[PDB]
Amino acid sequence: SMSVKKPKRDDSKDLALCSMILTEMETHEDAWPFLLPVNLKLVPGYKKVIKKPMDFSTIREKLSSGQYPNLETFALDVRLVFDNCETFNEDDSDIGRAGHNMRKYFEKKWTDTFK
Repeated sequence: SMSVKKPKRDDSKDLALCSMILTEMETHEDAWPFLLPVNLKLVPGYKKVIKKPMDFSTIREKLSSGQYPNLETFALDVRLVFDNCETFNEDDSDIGRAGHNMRKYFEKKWTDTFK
């Protein structure tokens, strides 16, 4: 509350560390469904169904330009990429399985880097 604060967690390295995690997600062999925005002209249904599209290149541009106020807003966009994938793709599909694999990969890196 006013003039009453928990001890200051060092967040000075968060930008660099999120960039590194994102690099590792970008270079994973199963990243290919997630590297670029889904083409809304060529994928029937996507625009109407997926209210907030998100992809690794869009996260990279937001990160690089100071559009994430903190490390949690960054994690919410990464998780959005996978929630969107689950919304549109059957579990038993190459893209469906890619999504599950990448979310697992992300969550471990996230825990190991920050928890």
